[PDB]
Amino acid sequence: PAMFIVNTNVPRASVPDGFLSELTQQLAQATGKPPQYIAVHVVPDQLMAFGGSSEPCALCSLHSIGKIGGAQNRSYSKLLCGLLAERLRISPDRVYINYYDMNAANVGWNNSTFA
Amino acid sequence: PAMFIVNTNVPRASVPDGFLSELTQQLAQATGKPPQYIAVHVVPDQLMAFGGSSEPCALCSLHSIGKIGGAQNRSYSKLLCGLLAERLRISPDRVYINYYDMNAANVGWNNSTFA
Amino acid sequence: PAMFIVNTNVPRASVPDGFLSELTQQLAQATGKPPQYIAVHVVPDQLMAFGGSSEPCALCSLHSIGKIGGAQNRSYSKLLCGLLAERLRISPDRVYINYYDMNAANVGWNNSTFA
Repeated sequence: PAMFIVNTNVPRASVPDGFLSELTQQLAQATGKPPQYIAVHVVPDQLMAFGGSSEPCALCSLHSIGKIGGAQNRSYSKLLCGLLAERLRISPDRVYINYYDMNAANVGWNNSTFA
Repeated sequence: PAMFIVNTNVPRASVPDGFLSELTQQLAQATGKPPQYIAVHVVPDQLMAFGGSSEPCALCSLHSIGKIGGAQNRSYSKLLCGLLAERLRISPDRVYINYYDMNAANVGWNNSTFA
Repeated sequence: PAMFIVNTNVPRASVPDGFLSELTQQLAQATGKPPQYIAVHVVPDQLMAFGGSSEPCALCSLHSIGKIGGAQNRSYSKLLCGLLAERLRISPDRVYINYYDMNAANVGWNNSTFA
């Protein structure tokens, strides 16, 4: 299981059709998890500043049970920044992505947890 | 102290009156913390996908100073999924809840922290 | 690098001009990090309750690579609560701020991570 959130000041109208599906597919592929387990959340029109500037930016999070590590996080960032640059026109240097390796016992789903 | 956030694609109009109060009471009861210390945040109308589908779903978080564990998280999930299913018509298998056991020194409140 | 989020039920119109810039500067100063590395996100008009009440409140997070600790978090809360009280008219005792000391390998930026 893995969840990805994108918080951005880019307007809703600038989020292309298929964006959530593309994120789901690329992340399923990158983490090696079936897409059924990937959840995505996009939050446009946000009041944000990066480095004191209000030009396009994004603050993201990827919580995943496993598949988190030095090298994996580097490829995730390359993939994720490429997508935000191409799709939302956000410069890679105006993006932060926080990675969290979740313990299965700390992720609830379907009336229980993954423990 | 504990805080609970629900991010959902369910429309605002579908959130019943008293929903936040019910969450506050059930969580105070479940964690065994006075309700004065429970904070709740509900965020409807979100652009989300779960397993690649945009049917009703929810991504939630419960940050709590203590009261986090294998068995406790399982009961929290049963309680929380039951509420989302009954109140927001969200299927329990389309819900993720991330649990965080916060250190008191890492939770600020009233100009200081709980350390 | 550090990121700060404020989630509040205070209306958008009550957020003064320059609020995001002030937060950026105060946080750069407080953490001793150049402002270029500080990201800020303010989310008004939220459906929230604190202690069961819907009076003005805020649930915040400060994720920082380092500069997180018992004493530092205490000054951060004093600074942050002072700002929310003065700027948004939020009582310090109706504010929670969760502090996260992020590992550099778990923060992506500009196609890679800070590792």
